[PDB]
This record gives sequence, structure tokens and C-alpha cells, in this order.
Amino acid sequence: SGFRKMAFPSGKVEGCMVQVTCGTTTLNGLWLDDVVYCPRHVICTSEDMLNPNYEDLLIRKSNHNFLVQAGNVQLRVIGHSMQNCVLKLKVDTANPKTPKYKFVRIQPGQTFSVLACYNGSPSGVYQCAMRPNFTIKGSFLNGSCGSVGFNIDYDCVSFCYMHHMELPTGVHAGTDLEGNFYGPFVDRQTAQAAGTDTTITVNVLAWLYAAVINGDRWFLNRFTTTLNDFNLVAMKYNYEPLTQDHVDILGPLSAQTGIAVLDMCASLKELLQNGMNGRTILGSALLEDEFTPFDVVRQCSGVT
Amino acid sequence: SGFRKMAFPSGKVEGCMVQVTCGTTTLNGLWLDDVVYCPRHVICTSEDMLNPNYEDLLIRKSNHNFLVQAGNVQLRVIGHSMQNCVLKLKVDTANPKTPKYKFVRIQPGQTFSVLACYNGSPSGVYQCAMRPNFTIKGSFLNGSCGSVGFNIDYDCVSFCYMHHMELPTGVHAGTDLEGNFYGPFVDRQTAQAAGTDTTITVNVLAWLYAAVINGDRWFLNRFTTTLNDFNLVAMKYNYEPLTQDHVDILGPLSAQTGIAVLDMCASLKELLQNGMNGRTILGSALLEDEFTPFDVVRQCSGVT
Ligand SMILES: O=C(Nc1ccccc1NS(=O)(=O)c1ccc(F)cc1)[C@@H](O)c1cccnc1
Ligand SMILES: O=C(Nc1ccccc1NS(=O)(=O)c1ccc(F)cc1)[C@@H](O)c1cccnc1
Ligand SMILES: [Cl-]
Ligand SMILES: [Cl-]
Repeated sequence: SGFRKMAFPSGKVEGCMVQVTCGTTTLNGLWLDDVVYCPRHVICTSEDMLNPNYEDLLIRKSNHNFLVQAGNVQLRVIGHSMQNCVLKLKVDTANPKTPKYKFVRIQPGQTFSVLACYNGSPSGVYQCAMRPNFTIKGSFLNGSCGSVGFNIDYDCVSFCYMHHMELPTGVHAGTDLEGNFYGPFVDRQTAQAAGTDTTITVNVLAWLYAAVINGDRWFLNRFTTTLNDFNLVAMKYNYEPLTQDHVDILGPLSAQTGIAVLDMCASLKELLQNGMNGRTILGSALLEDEFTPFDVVRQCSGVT
Repeated sequence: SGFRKMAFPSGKVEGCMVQVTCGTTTLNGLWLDDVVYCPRHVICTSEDMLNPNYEDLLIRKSNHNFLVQAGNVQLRVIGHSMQNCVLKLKVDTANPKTPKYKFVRIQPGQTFSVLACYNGSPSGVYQCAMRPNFTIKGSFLNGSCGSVGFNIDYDCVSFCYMHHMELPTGVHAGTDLEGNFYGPFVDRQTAQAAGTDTTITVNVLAWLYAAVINGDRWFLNRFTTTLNDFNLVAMKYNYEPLTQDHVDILGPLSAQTGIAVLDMCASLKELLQNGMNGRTILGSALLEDEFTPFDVVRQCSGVT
């Protein structure tokens, strides 16, 4: 028993973290095979960030201007290119620590682990969710750009996120490993604001299932509801609309607990309408939405 | 910016996780040099756990009865011994992945990362605090015993905890790496209950400092207080008594924010006496105490 915001073991990703320097800008890069992936704003100074024309800026740069360092050893850059908002530095040595990997573009509501890095060195690992507004609520400082988000399927690392920027509002924006930003964000020093941060309803429900599995069932009531009625309540509280796909995905949790999804929805509806009244669920005084139904099942079954 | 319950990168500890089987009991072991450390209840069946005489139980066991497996390779056990509540299995091969390590017995209130494991395979990593009642609020299932807690100082892993048991109340008990349990817990299937779970006041204060650093200062008031007056309030709310040592340890945080410790204490006093009134601090609706002043400083400065 017990329920924690649990990140994947980060060792396979630590083996890929390198330091990339271009001019006076130092950030993190991901070394997989003979390619180092990093944010393209490595070629900019804080002056260039106001309005950067990256194609023109990249042209004033050559292979020898990109300093890649894996630990204390210097990598030889034999090629460079811009794929959307990431630079791909071809090095002459394949990473001996490259794990089985994939680049996947995750959907909003899905979760992933972040290995926060500075100067190509890992400092910490935490669990995150891609918000419905395509931002993440991470912990990133200056020098953290190039820190990656990932998932692990037994021995295959699915790289899903690369850190690029913090918005003036304190939330984080970044790209997938092909350089495409999640959301409408651009890698420019300009006024950019995130949309409404809605709550991932299916995840809150999965976490109510985890709470019940873990002995916390004070919030369970004698009522039920319908998808349309529950969604009328969800809409008002800025919660994501719950679909039949979400009900289906909650099936394994519903089966293990013996609680129908619409019954759990009625409990959620009363928690929204009445609050927690000073009580906690899984040691939390608010409704947690950064655990997918897959995360709950994995944690409550010991998936290694 | 951003503030997360951030665990240490777990790679150095993944390289040490092995599977230990004795009879039909399978748990995790820590392989450092030519020694595998694991909980001694590996020699018990669920029948023995009612009242185990471990010396007598260990005597009916020989080196060949301890099956150690590092990944898919079998380790040869050439010696075995009982140190308090841990078995130390001498193997014929030193772990090539042994990092610089120490065994440290942490103090209540201090934090550490746990690499939860099943069958010698890591499944997740999360941050924890040793509660003032010597329990931990972890996420551990059957098969997780032998999962370790650690801290990292640049390249040295300080192993501080080994998981042994879950109490009937859902919290977790375990030992340091010398086999000594934290608290009054014994490795026996008997009625054991934890004491009062008090709140780590210095950690709540460090987290209020992190909140302020990260732009959240709604809770900051025009009042101050004294150590004795603040402690009168802390006592009633089952908060740990705040000492001058705690004030000193909060010095670096107090200096960076320009907020005196006793001023932060007065804000804490009003948060205890009045509640959060539906507001959040660092996305949390309760006072977080699982971040030491060192954790806040490290996270807010990027210690790798
Ligand atoms: O976004 C950051 N800073 C920042 C905050 C707010 C406005 C502007 C900047 N920096 S900037 O204009 O140079 C820039 C813009 C877009 C981009 F993709 C990278 C850099 C960046 O230094 C950072 C720090 C902390 C955690 N993550 C990222
Ligand atoms: O403590 C556990 N189970 C349990 C729960 C409650 C009462 C008894 C037992 N198990 S027992 O009597 O066999 C035992 C007792 C002491 C001990 F150190 C190891 C095993 C153990 O299987 C476990 C599971 C889940 C997460 N951590 C540990
Ligand atoms: Cl820059
Ligand atoms: Cl057992």
C-alpha cells in the first residue's frame, strides 16, 4: 500500500545526458547513437531572443562552434542541422549507453518522468503530466533547457519531451524530440501566455480508484450519475469532458474495486460541489490529476 | 521556477539491485562490492513470521540456499551472516557497478529517495521523509522488501534505508544498512502501531521559503512572533518544536528572500490558526513538510 507521484528509474536517460555549448550559451543535450539533440536556442544570446531568425543565426555557425561534452570527454561534431526547434549535432562516436528508444509525441493528460539536468549532469527526477493546455508544471532553472521527459516500457525509453522555456507565468513549454512544440508556444522572448488549465477528469478518477484500493473511501457515497449529468458539473469546475473512452480506460480499475465508473463520478461530483471539508484523500487536500489510469494500475501492481 | 517533490537520479542505485530468493521467498538485495544486503525475513515463510527465532532459522540455512541473481546472471554465495535485521551474503564477484557509497543512519525529519524494486528490478523512484515517528509514507507492495533509500552527494551514494515492512496502518518501517530498524518496529507479524505523526516544522518553513522564492506570497502577513509563542501554536497543532538550530539552518533561505525566520513563523501561525481558505501554496492545499532546508536550497540552485 501507499501512493506516490512516482517517476521512472532514470538511469537509462542519465547515460544519454551531455553538455552542449555554443558561444557563451550552455544547455543540455540528449546523445542517442551518433546524434546529440538539443534546443536550437543554444545558438542565441539573450539579445537574439527578442526576435531570432534561426536559419540566419545557424548559418553564421559551423560544426566546430558546437562544443559537446559527455562527462569529461569532448565529442567531435561532424554535422549539424535544424529540425523544427531542435538542433541535431552529428558526432563521430555512437553513445555506448544508448538504450532501446523511440520518439513519441504524447497527448495532453498523459504523464512522463523528467530528468532535470544542468551542464549535462542530472540533478533530479520527478513525475509530470502534459497539461490539457500543453504546458507542464515542472521545476526548471536557467541551464535546464534540453532536460528530457520520458516513459519506460520494460527496456525501451520513449522520449516525449525536451525542455525549452518557462513562460512569464511560471509554467513550462517544450517540444517533442522532433522539435515540435507542444501547444502554441514559440522559442522567442515574447509575451506568451498559456490557455485555461483544465483538470484531467479521467486522471482524477483513476486517483480516486487508487485511494479506494489504498483504504481511503470516506468520499464514497450512495449515489450514482450519468455521463451527461456528471459532465454538466465537470464543465462548471473547468474539468475535461469525460467520454465513453475514458469510462472504458477506467474499466480495469472499476473491475478490481467493484465500483462502477458512474458511481465514482457521483462521488467526484459531490467532492466538486461540496469540497473535501478539511479531509484528505491519499494525503492530499485537493483532487490529484497527474496519475493516468495506466499509472495507477502500474503502481498498484508493481510494474518494473 | 517550479517546485516539485524531486528524487535523486537513481542510476547509481539501479546498478546495485539484485534478486535474493531463499526457499519460496523472493525479495530485493543491494549488491555493493562482494556483499549482497537484504532483509533477514527472506529465510521465513508467512508461517514463521508469527514468532521468528532468526538465529535458529538461519542455522537451518547454508550458502547454497541463498539464490542471488543480478539481472539474468546467478551469483555464487560463499558466505552468509546476520547483522541485526539484515542478511549479508558474501558473493564471489564484486559488483562492477558499485558506486562510491556510505551507510548512514538518517535523523527523523530528513529526506531521501527510494528506488522501489520487485524481483531485483527497479519500478519507480520517489522522494520520502523519515517521519518524526520513524515511519515512512511510501509506495510499497509485496516483493518490495529490500528496496533502498538513499541520498547522493555529487558521486557518493549514502544508503540510509532498507524496506522491511508495512504496518497494519499502511505506513512503512525499515532499517538502516546496518540492520537497525528506525523506531520501535520489529520484523515480526505482530500488532505494531506507529506513534503520533507530528509535522516537521523546519521543513514546512523551508517549503514556505520555496513558495516565496517561486512567486507565491499570499500567505505573507504584516506580523512577527517569538520562538516560544510560535511553539505554543506548533504544540497544539502537533508540529515539531522549533529550535534555534532550525532558525540557523533556515538562515540561507531567510537571507536569499529577505524574510526573517520569526516573520515566516508568524505567517505559519496564521496558516495553522486560520487555514488556507481554499487557496493553494505551490499547488498544494496543505502544509508540505517533506522538503528540508537543504532540499529547497538544492532545488532552487540546481545542485547536480
Ligand atoms: O524560458 C526561459 N527564460 C525566460 C523566461 C521568461 C521570458 C523569457 C525567458 N528567456 S528567453 O527569452 O531567453 C527564451 C525564450 C524562449 C525560449 F525557448 C528560451 C529562452 C529559459 O531561460 C528558462 C529558464 C528557466 C526554466 N526554463 C527555461
Ligand atoms: O509488511 C508486510 N506485510 C504485512 C503487513 C501487515 C502485517 C504483516 C505483514 N507481513 S509479515 O507478517 O509477513 C512481515 C512482518 C514484518 C516484516 F518485517 C516483514 C513481513 C510485507 O509483506 C510488505 C508488504 C507491502 C509493503 N511492504 C512490506
Ligand atoms: Cl539563450
Ligand atoms: Cl515472508
